[PDB]
Amino acid sequence: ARTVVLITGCSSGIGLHLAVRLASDPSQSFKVYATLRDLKTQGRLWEAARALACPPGSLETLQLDVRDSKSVAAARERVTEGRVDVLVCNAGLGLLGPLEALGEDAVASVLDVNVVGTVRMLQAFLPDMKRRGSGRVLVTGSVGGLMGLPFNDVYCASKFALEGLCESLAVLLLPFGVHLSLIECGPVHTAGSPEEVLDRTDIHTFHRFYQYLAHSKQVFREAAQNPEEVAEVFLTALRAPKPTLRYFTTERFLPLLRMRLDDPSGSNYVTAMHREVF
Amino acid sequence: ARTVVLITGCSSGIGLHLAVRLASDPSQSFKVYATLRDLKTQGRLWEAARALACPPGSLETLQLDVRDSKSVAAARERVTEGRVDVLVCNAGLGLLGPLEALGEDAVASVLDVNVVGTVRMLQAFLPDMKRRGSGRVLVTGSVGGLMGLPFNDVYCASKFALEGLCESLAVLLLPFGVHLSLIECGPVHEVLDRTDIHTFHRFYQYLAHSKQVFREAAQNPEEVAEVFLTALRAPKPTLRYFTTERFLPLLRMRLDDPSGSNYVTAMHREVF
Ligand SMILES: NC(=O)c1ccc[n+]([C@@H]2O[C@H](COP(=O)([O-])OP(=O)(O)OC[C@H]3O[C@@H](n4cnc5c(N)ncnc54)[C@H](OP(=O)(O)O)[C@@H]3O)[C@@H](O)[C@H]2O)c1
Ligand SMILES: NC(=O)c1ccc[n+]([C@@H]2O[C@H](COP(=O)([O-])OP(=O)(O)OC[C@H]3O[C@@H](n4cnc5c(N)ncnc54)[C@H](OP(=O)(O)O)[C@@H]3O)[C@@H](O)[C@H]2O)c1
Ligand SMILES: C[C@]12CC[C@H](O)C[C@@H]1CC[C@@H]1[C@@H]2CC[C@]2(C)[C@@H](O)CC[C@@H]12
Ligand SMILES: C[C@]12CC[C@H](O)C[C@@H]1CC[C@@H]1[C@@H]2CC[C@]2(C)[C@@H](O)CC[C@@H]12
Repeated sequence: ARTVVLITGCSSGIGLHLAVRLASDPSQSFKVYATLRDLKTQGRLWEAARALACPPGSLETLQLDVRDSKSVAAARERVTEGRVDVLVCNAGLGLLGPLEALGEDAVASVLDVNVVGTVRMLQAFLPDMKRRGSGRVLVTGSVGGLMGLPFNDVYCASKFALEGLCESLAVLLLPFGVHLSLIECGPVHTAGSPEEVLDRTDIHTFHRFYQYLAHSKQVFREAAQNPEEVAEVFLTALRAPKPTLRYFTTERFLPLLRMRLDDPSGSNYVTAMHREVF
Repeated sequence: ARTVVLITGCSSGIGLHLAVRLASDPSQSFKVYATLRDLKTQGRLWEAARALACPPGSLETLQLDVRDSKSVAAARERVTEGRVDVLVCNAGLGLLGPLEALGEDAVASVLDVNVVGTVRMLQAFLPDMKRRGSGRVLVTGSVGGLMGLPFNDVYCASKFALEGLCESLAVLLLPFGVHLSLIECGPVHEVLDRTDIHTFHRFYQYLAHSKQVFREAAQNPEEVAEVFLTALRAPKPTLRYFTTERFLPLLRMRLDDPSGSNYVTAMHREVF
């Protein structure tokens, strides 16, 4: 008799603020299963939720580790109500560095948590939404999944890959009744070391990582959003009668980006994004 | 003297054909190390390079598992000249089916061959190119890395993944004189027991659509190779080459709607 929601990576940041945002809706429509890597880290979730007056039964925490099929099947099992209406695939990592200085196991993890991670869930959860003929899936995007970023090559790869996977299903889902959707965030707040690092790369590349580092601090300062501003927008896409494939949490990158799309050779983008950075 | 090319997945298709367009151009300027997962698979390379009067030492073969970096290191040790000039990352895999029908070692395996493999090669060969301040890297792309495709959810995942990997590198290398490019190709010439029955229906509906698509639009590897050569003789190269014009209306449409839902509505009808 409620909207049943299930969110990955709810110990901090966007998962968190979406979990509490939704459990405390004054509609009291949402039954929210907030899942977490490691439940030992569930304190902040529940300090926030208490704080927010979430009526009880309105929020539950479950364990779930995206790297693991079992955990995913095991949280599936603990849904009580027997259905999901919203499923939000939110857990994710970054990776930052000169490609060359990047460890092949860090590259593996980023890929598992961010792409394959989102595969397992949709594997475990889409069947039944397809069956019912109902469901909204909401998918934490990144401006890094819309245009390439120097020193985030592997991170960008995992972002573009989910835009990839999601667009592909959204094509297919459209007459099933399932409505998959990407929420696209620039920097959000409540956000290795150089020793090692000159060692694994050349001095011009190292100099430019520094420029890179200095310019993305300025961008954080200027342009990071509260997680609350951001979870507001996941609400909207789930309120929507006809959901679109993408929501933007901001228009700020909306020009460096039409620049990408007004030129498919990509030479305008690569000049413009390089000036803007370096 | 000669431009040293090193090609991945030379046992057939694109790689095979480019290896032998290069070793055998009337210029005589290319020297081509054509790498293959295993050599047991080479007779056709060699037959094809024989079909073509490739001069000796215009073409050595190597083995290169792109999933294994030691073998990336092994094939690197074997450029005699001590420099690669052109690098082609071509070795690729498909994976078609209903997303839930998919094996976890297959998903993993498509991403480790297509994305991680390409990463291991750039990590092995771009250092030396940056230090010199020159080099071309050409990456074989797809139109499935440009837009999303029913029942190739996971395959487009890894092609989109090399787009953003190669775009990010592109921004860094601009001022090194090191030039990376993507040749975006359209087509080039159990299940039930995993998946429901209206999914399993229209994964026919979908294959009927590609069949008549390949037939109106397929391109041979010799036509593709010519984009590869067009891109590597360019003075001032772009990040993307399009082996064809068929798909750029769907793509301007995908572009013209950031929002996403036109493209999805175009593409759904198109195929269903
Ligand atoms: N932070 C920003 O500046 C920003 C900007 C744009 C977009 N975003 C996007 O939002 C998402 C999350 O970023 P956020 O920090 O704002 O929120 P978030 O909810 O904290 O998401 C990151 C989360 O991933 C989870 N996670 C890590 N490994 C996991 C695993 N193996 N299995 C399951 N979950 C795992 C972590 O907590 P658990 O213990 O819960 O699992 C963590 O909460 C990403 O997909 C990202 O694209 C963030
Ligand atoms: N076929 C089409 O219709 C088409 C259309 C558009 C774009 N393309 C693109 O072109 C590329 C190749 O397709 P193709 O069949 O036309 O040419 P291709 O040169 O045959 O590339 C596929 C190759 O990948 C190699 N490979 C597989 N696993 C590998 C591994 N572990 N390590 C190294 N290499 C491995 C295979 O031979 P090895 O033994 O040599 O390694 C095989 O030759 C892809 O990246 C794809 O996007 C093809
Ligand atoms: C990487 C960040 C932050 C984390 C979030 O995942 C994505 C955004 C994308 C926009 C980035 C910003 C960092 C700095 C960049 C590169 C600016 O120079 C222009 C675009 C900015
Ligand atoms: C997967 C393929 C083939 C291998 C090549 O490397 C990439 C292309 C992309 C174009 C595909 C084609 C298969 C059929 C598709 C999916 C049709 O639905 C419309 C466009 C076609």
